[PDB]
Amino acid sequence: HMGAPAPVVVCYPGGAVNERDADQAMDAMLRVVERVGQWPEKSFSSVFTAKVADCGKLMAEMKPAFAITSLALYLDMRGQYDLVPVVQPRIDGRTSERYRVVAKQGRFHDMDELKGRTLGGTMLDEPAFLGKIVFAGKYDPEKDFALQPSRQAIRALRSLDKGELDAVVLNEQQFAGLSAASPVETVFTSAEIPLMGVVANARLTSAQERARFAQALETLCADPEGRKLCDLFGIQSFVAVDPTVFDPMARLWLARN
Ligand SMILES: [Cl-]
Repeated sequence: HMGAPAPVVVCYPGGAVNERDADQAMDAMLRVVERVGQWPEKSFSSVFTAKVADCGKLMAEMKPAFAITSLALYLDMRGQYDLVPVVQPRIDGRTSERYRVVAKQGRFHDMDELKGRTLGGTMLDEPAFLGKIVFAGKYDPEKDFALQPSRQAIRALRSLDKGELDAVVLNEQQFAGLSAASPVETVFTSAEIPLMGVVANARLTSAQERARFAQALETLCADPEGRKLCDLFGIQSFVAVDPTVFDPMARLWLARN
């Protein structure tokens, strides 16, 4: 890098935070990581994309030591870039989340009854996570359902209310915001799915370098500036982890019908 900041690739799948404020927040996060980890300022810089399709190019080009990706991107790229976890976020005491399929009250009693019906949600653009992980490989979403992707869970839930959609797959945060019309009910709750945090290329980092970054993130949410960043994303803390935390997901990821 010859004195330039080292790149940290951030593949932001999307979320409650708009792209521009999420990108700014990554820069702010790195400034806190540097302070709490006692790096000189501008040791790192964020290379940000909200496009899943560009994540791979950014990884190959920037050759980053550290990155932030979705679980699906990690599982797909882990072998090529010898990726290992650095930290997971803890949210509401848990390092995992559950997805809920909701539908108008009384219409459907199980997912099998939604076969051939139309599904909405914000995580439908990349349906291998929906099929292999959320549904534990019991359904092939593109074959068994009509996936109507949405960019905002509000849009999907409006369509459900109208009757333009039969059910909506919701994250924890989206399921919490439901209250804020037609009666609805949860038709399906996923198993616990681990949360992604930061990862590292183990061919480009030492174990001790990963540990320093991890420890910095473990203390980030206590910092005056870091606290506001963890609030923005609803994060309780970050926790350092070994690779086995995602081994159960790797088993689901390999399964095919
Ligand atoms: Cl996920």
